[PDB]
Amino acid sequence: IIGGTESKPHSRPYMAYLEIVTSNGPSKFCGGFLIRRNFVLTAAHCAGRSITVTLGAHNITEEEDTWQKLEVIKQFRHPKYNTSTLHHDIMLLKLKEKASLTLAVGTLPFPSQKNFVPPGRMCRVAGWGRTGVLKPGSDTLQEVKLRLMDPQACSHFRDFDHNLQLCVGNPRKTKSAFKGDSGGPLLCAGVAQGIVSYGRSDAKPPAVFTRISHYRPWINQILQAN
Ligand SMILES: CC(C)c1c([C@@H](C2=C(O)[C@@H](C(C)C)NC2=O)c2ccccc2)[nH]c2ccc(F)cc12
Ligand SMILES: [Zn+2]
Repeated sequence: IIGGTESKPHSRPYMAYLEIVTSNGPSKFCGGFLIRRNFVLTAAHCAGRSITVTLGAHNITEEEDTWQKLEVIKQFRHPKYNTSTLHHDIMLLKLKEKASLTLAVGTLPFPSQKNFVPPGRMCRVAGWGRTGVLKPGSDTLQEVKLRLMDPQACSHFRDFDHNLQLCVGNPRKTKSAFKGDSGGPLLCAGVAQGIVSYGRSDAKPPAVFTRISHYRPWINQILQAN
């Protein structure tokens, strides 16, 4: 998160910190959010050979009783995810066991309605990602308020599409999500409407988020079958 504030500790109890293992490199990191006691939603590009989820964290360098380090048994990447266009950048992780409900750990379930969210309003995103182009990931959970933009604002991303994705962040400000924040939720009036996907390498906003409403049928299909 660039240009944000430190979250009040444990104030976003659905937030998940992902450590991703691959065969031929060191650990990589993403965000995510708990939508059922045994399911975390995140980005498809955060997939790997294996993943560990930490719930209940604020400062990710300091072990505490709120932590739950949970095993992932299976990864469900969207079947149409495309590594060139980055369309359909969404994935569900099934946990080996159901998480414990505490003050610091709880689900963010979707409401019944899945209305298409138009441009104009302010939304909030949180993560442990880089705080600048040349700065490491944050030790503490950070968050920032961003403007939902008209789709033409993201035209320079040649594979952006308005039906699939949200365009997020006023170009006149530095405020943005960045590397390490991918997979985290964008909340508009307390309701998850987007998932951090990608942006420019120089972190100039706006950035591109997966539009959750488009994928509600697919999410439901996976949850009901597993
Ligand atoms: C384009 C790039 C600057 C970028 C990324 C990267 C990236 C991650 O997400 C992590 C992952 C693989 C552990 N390491 C990376 O290099 C990316 C995105 C999509 C596909 C592959 C890689 N994420 C962003 C999030 C917000 C943003 F504004 C920009 C970016
Ligand atoms: Zn604590």
